[PDB]
Formats: sequence, C-alpha cells, structure tokens
Amino acid sequence: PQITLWKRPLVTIKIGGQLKEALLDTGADDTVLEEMNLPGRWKPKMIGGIGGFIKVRQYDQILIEICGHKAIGTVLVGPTPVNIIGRNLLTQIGCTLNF
Amino acid sequence: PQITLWKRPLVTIKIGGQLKEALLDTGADDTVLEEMNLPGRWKPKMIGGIGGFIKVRQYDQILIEICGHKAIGTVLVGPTPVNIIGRNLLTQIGCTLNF
Ligand SMILES: [Mg+2]
Repeated sequence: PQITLWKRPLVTIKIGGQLKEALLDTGADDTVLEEMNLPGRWKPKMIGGIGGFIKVRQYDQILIEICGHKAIGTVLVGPTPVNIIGRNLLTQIGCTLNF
Repeated sequence: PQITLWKRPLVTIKIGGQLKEALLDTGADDTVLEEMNLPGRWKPKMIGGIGGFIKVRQYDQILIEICGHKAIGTVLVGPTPVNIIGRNLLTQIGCTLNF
C-alpha cells in the first residue's frame, strides 16, 4: 500500500498467532515488540529508551506478517512503550520512502 | 525520489544557509536539528532522548529544503545526537511509505 504520514503509521501485524498494532519506523534500525511468547531460542540485548537502557530478548528468523506481507527477521521482545517495526523488517517487505 | 531502507535514510537538507545531513524518520512526530542559528522568534520545549528529557528551542514557520523539495514547518533546535526529519515535515514534501 501507500501510507501518508499525517498520523502515526500504525499497521496491523500478525505474529506468533496474534494480532498487534505496530509503528512503521524508518528511524529504527531494529524491530521491538511488547511482551509475547515466541517459541525458539533467544539471547538478551540492551537497547535505548527514554528512561535509559532496557533489556530485551532477541529471537532471530521469526515470521511476521505486516499488512499482508510476510517477512522473516529478528524481533526483539521486551518492555518497549511502542511496538516498532524497524528497517530490518521494512527492507524484507520492500518498503520504500517516496517523494 | 525512492529510498530503500537497507541503510539509514540520511539525506542532505538546506536550512538557514547551511547544508546538513539528516534522518528521514517516520517514527518521529517532530523535526529536531543540531545547534544552529535560526533567525526569528522561538520558545523552549522538552523532548525525550536516551538520557532523559532535553530542552530544545521551537522555531515555527521555518523554510527547509529536503532533497530539492522545499517545506515550511516547525524545527526544534538543540543538543540532539541525530538530525531527525519527522512527520511534520515529511507530510509537507509529500513523503509516503510504499510496499
Ligand atoms: Mg526513534
């Protein structure tokens, strides 16, 4: 689709059974998602927020659907305020900026 | 133009005489730029970063050029780590996300 930017670009994603609202965020390198159960193996990672650094769990090779477009990539899981789709998944769905 | 997202989407902007590198950031509501001299009237604003909240100066109705596309809008000026073009200017240049 084509997304204008007058409003936050919140889309529905499908991940690990579940529907979630998430932000399409071209200023984010990585994808970070609120607390959820993902199956396989993970490692801990630190990432920045307004408070300081939060610890999150890194799951690699996770299947996510983003507005009907399926991607595989790393998803970080932890106490983020906002569900953020970053560039590591936006490249996977072929998302560009256009003007 | 059309911008893929494999790399940070850093463009050249022209503002108040000067060339600057800045991030096209659809996760940012507002535009924040490193220390510079802008003419007219301003007010102070607080905004979030990794350390906590920083004070910035708000200048309204500023002319900025972004990859050859001229926009008018609010620019915040202060000790931000990264020059961020947010949605308040991206809408002004007709920037969309596409996939
Ligand atoms: Mg951000």
